[PDB]
Amino acid sequence: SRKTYTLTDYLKNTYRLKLYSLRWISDHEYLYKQENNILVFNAEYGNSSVFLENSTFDEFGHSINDYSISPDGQFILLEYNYVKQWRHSYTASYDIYDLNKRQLITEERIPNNTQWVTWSPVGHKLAYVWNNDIYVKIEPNLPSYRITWTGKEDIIYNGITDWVYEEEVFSAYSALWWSPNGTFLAYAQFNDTEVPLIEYSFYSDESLQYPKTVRVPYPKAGAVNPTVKFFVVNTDSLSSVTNATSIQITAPASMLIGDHYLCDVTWATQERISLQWLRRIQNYSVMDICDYDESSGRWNCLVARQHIEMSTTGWVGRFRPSEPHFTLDGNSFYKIISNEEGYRHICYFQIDKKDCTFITKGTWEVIGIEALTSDYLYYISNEYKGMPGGRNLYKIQLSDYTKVTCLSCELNPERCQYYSVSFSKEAKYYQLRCSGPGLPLYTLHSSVNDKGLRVLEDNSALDKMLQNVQMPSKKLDFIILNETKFWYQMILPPHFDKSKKYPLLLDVYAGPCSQKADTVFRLNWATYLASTENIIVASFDGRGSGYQGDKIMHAINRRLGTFEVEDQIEAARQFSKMGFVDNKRIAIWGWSYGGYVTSMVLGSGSGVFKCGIAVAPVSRWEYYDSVYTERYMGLPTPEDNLDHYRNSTVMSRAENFKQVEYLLIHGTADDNVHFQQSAQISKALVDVGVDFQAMWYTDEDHGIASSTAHQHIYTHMSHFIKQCFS
Amino acid sequence: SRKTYTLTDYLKNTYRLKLYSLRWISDHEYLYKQENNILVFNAEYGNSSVFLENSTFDEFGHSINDYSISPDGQFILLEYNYVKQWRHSYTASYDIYDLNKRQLITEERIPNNTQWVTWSPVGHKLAYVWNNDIYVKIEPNLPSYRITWTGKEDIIYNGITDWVYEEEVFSAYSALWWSPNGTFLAYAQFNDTEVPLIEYSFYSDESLQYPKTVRVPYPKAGAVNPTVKFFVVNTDSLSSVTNATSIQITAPASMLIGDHYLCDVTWATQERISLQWLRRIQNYSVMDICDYDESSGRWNCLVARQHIEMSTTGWVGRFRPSEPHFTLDGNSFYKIISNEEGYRHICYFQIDKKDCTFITKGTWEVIGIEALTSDYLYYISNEYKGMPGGRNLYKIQLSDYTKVTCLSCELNPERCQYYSVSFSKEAKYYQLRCSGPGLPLYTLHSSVNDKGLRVLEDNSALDKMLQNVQMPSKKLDFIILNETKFWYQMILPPHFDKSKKYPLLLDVYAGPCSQKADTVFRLNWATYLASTENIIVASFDGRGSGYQGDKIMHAINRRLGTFEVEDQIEAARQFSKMGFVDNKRIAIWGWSYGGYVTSMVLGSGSGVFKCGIAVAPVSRWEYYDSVYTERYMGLPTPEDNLDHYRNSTVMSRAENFKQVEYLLIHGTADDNVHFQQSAQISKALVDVGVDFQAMWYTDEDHGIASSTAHQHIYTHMSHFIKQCFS
Ligand SMILES: CS(=O)(=O)c1cccc(-c2cc(N3C[C@H](c4cc(F)c(F)cc4F)[C@@H](N)C3)ncn2)c1
Repeated sequence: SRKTYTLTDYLKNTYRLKLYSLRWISDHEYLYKQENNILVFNAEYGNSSVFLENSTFDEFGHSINDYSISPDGQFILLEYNYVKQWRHSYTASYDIYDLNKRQLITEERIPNNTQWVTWSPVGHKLAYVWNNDIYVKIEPNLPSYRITWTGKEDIIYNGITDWVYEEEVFSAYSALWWSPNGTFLAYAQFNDTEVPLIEYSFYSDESLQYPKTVRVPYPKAGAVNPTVKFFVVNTDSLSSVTNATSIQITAPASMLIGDHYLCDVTWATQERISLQWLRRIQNYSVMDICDYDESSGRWNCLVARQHIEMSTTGWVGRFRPSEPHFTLDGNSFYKIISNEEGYRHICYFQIDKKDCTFITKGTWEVIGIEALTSDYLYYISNEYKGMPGGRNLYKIQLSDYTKVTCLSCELNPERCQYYSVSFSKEAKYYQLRCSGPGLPLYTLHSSVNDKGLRVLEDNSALDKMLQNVQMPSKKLDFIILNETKFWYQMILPPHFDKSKKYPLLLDVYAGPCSQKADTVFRLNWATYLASTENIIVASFDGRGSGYQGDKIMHAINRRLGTFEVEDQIEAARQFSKMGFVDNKRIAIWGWSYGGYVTSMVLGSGSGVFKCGIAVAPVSRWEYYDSVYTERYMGLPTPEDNLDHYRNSTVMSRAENFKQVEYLLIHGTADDNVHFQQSAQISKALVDVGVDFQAMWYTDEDHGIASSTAHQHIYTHMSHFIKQCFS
Repeated sequence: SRKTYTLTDYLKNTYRLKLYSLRWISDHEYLYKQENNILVFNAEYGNSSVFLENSTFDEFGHSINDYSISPDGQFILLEYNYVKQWRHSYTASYDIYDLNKRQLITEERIPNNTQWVTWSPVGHKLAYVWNNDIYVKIEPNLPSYRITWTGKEDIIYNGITDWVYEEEVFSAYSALWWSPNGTFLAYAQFNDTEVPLIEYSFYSDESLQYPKTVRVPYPKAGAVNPTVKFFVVNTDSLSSVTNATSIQITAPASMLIGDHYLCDVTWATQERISLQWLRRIQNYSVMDICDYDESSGRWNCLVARQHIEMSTTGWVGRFRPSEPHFTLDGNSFYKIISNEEGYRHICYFQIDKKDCTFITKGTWEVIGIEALTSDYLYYISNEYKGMPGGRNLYKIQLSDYTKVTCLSCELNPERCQYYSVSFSKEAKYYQLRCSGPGLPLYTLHSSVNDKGLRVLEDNSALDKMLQNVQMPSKKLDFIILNETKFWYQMILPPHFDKSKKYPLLLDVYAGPCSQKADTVFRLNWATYLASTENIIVASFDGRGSGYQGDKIMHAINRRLGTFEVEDQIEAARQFSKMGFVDNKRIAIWGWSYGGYVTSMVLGSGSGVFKCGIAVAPVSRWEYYDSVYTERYMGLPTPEDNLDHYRNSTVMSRAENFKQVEYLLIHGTADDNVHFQQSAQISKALVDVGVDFQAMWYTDEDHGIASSTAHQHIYTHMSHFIKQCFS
């Protein structure tokens, strides 16, 4: 029969997945951008209109990579001159377009090299960060109001996060939060003054005669962390002659006693904001609820209104404490916390009451709270069919927790077992996004009766195309390690024959709270390996995995590099015993945390694996950042966990690599997992006389995602795997 | 028959070459160190005595890596705490041992971290450099005299060379020169104030949490060069309260007009010193002869006594203008210069006469002047048998240039065709060092009649050992490219059969004035490749090669990366046509300049080569240092030679690498050929979609010579070559 899914198909993206990215602008309408122009859709009937023609900016004179329409509908923020920084951060130039007078605003424009910009929640106010300082614009064409003056490159950050906060706690560059109606603008300030710098070379274009040395404040495990402060400013009480006044919100006392972090800020009402703080020993977190004092101007956070969230088995939250969802009056809220049984479920709080009431329970977990009406609470969980790798939308009646309704489970159980959702402003309508096991399916629904309004995108075009190619299949199942079940998935070659013995590749990540076994549909390298090369690509979620309760997730607490790598070995051991696996050809590969695990496995001396590839792996935890490492490892001091820090390195296992074929890959400009980590691995291997393969990627970071580097690394890795298996 | 010469033999040095390193202390005696103690030998009779027992320093409390006996015989300088810097530079601790009172001097000792130390030519005076300043010690136990105060790390160097002067012009760290009887101490001062810095990471031991950034003043092609000044101080006119007075010798005017270098300093007499200066455009050099003015204290360099040495076909000298050899009265001198025919021969000068008289001539070259008596001039050349890859000692009668006698040619023409020599103080005796084609042979001779006194070392032990192993053979011959003959050598596998077709590896260097085809005996990687793997390892000396006249050497003037790489291709092309070469398996490899050539060849699109290895290659000349690059390339400016600078890069040929298997290797701590050079090569290959192999060596420099890295790189390269050939 026809052709298979080739490497070129993957690298050249011959089989494209269609999406349906919409942006709700009201409770009844959403904007649906296209290649050319933006349309506005009526959710109820489905009729649309052109919001603005593609031609509108034919002669803008700049390539626009992104737009942003004020909640007003009145203005359009045009982003261009994009220059990526870290995972989320970047700088760009901005122009505002008046949709009213259809004129491009040319006076008092936003400066170039702006670090961040955001419209207020309602009007058309603007808040942006430039040169590490915050600026507010009440009107697009009016002069800016400077809010901060302490901004200082690599030292003081106002309104934006520093390297570690961007990557580890906020997953964003932005560090500013508008109040609901736009009156107040809250923000955090980070001080990196004494944070050590990581320095590495950047070669740039061939014409650069001397390499440049990049240096960024980066706190490695146990090093000096950046400090943080929080402020709130009334954007309605600013002159044009008076330097704005930011009111600081400090403490709590339980946090100030030592190193700590700001891990969450969520507005409750127009005059109430909630803040969550975490101790450097991410065992203990505290939430403060603060109110604006009218005839005083300051903010007060009544103790008694603060809630403590701690863990005795591990750290707090999956990656960081969950965000609260306040009721209309801000007098109560719902937030996901760990059960007394170790499972994450929704707990209901009264802002001034210590104990909360769990509204959901069971041996499954709530992934997230998606919407909250006065009537219901909508959330996504993996309860359905008891499979932790599945996701479905559910709604629970606030009047009776007994009444929970699954809104996605039965829509199409064969094709859809993994959903994400997007609600309109007042949750009157919602879009469901099915991403597997079948082809992605996007639909619209109305909340009143949960009626399906219509299909938005069903990827029928991709479907027709794929029936002419021998596609691999996916098996999602579990095995049983002493009492507990652990899930795994296998990308099976077309025409799988359980009678035959196939070579197997263990695709691994295995970081804390990770999940590599799910019902998501994917077209990746594994697809090619199975379809064209007839290689089985498996993934296993062992100890340390997430979404299955803390007994499993917290198993590797203070013990990274132990049970999670061991279970990976044990899984392969069980796979090679299912009958369709050639135990003479079992390989393993991983990126990031998976690179670390891959390396630890290859250096375990288990003998189970013939070869393996590690891409940008961590080699010893003292080299990785403080916020992430310490969360699971504690401090690298003899009084705390130094011994295990020293026992879990890859280099200490160098000798065992004599029994395997290892390929080490790393980008030279990796600001996240520093090239240093692989430099130390290679050195320990050389010092022990172990031969291996290596490949550096000049000027590529942790993603090694530039077009050319991407195709090149996957091509290099394909040759390596085939050589090992053929 | 028995075994072959294996990789392990090479890496573990199972077959050791014996040497006979002696150190003349007089015109009749020499010191011959041993593993344990130092002996003193009488050259005439051969009888010896113990100069000092090994036990002498049993409880010194430090490992002594080197000794240095004052020309006095009175003191012994003990060097320990050695810490290597660049190719020649390093720091160490020193202790002086009084051989008279057999006591270790403990007062006013030389400081630790001393950069350089040297005894005066006769007495026991000491001159050392510490913290970039010069210090003189008239007596080992007496306080030091500070000579300079401008010393400043990475900025001002007194008595020592900066990075580029150490590597490119003086081939030494030392930048100070004692006068004949020790009265005067001359020295150079280097200013790196505005020299750009090369910065790169050094990872150090696993325990280093943050990598360190190394920065060294390094002028890349066309950048700002360091400036130099010269001084002479009378070490007999120093108090202990008065700051010493250094008399500066400036100019010449023809040099001061622009950028220039100090390329040689040679004392003529007790009160006369010669200096050679070179313009940044190393086309023109000027020699100054300066005399000490008694009743004035300063030094005067009479114009009329200065000699200009320039070249119209290329640069001056092989690497730098040759050194002069003055007659007893310092009124005349002999120095090697290029012929009117382009061949380097000895020219005789009268210090105050413009034109010199050539005392030797012919289509061969004088390699170096080894000794000068009032009677004869001893020199080494490649005249014998007309083979430029051979070396022999000759003596020419100063009274009649017609009388030239070869002193080594016939000693043992079968085993010895490559000699080096070592004369006693007054050239009364000399040791000959035969290094090929047979096993190294060391002998002693007396100059009066050139009588052979006795054999010092004949490597008979190694000889007995090697007759039990299938050793490869070496073929030295030449081919003819349009009128001119170009030499090559081939390491042939044991039992070579011209009827069989062997795979061939082109071992290449090819830099300007290089020679890879000679009669030297070697036990290296090539030995293993031929003996055990039956691979022919050839080397070719094409355009640009040295020791054959300027028509050949200067052929690549201002044109690096052209004829020298082309001829390498042409050679392989002719080798694959000799009948015993499998043209389907021809590879090429090189280090340093040879890495550059290897890369240029592999990217030439010739198709002649299947695979190739480049170790620490230069990729584009603007990345290499000024002194070396500019000597052959001129300046990288549109007014000079920028176009060719841009036309001779490796990356510009990236596309052509699709036809070959390439292995790129480079040490991350390469202070000479910066990792940057390979980083840019890999990047251009990735951008073009070319797959290749790579290997970085963490913390290794240009030599990748640490024990573990050395074994590892040659092991990695052996696998690569075998895979390409098998
Ligand atoms: C006889 S002498 O007159 O004492 C005298 C003096 C002063 C220098 C010399 C000399 C210098 C030399 N080199 C080669 C070298 C080099 C070239 C490359 F292309 C590289 F990629 C890396 C390199 F290290 C460069 N760094 C200097 N090779 C031989 N002889 C010889």
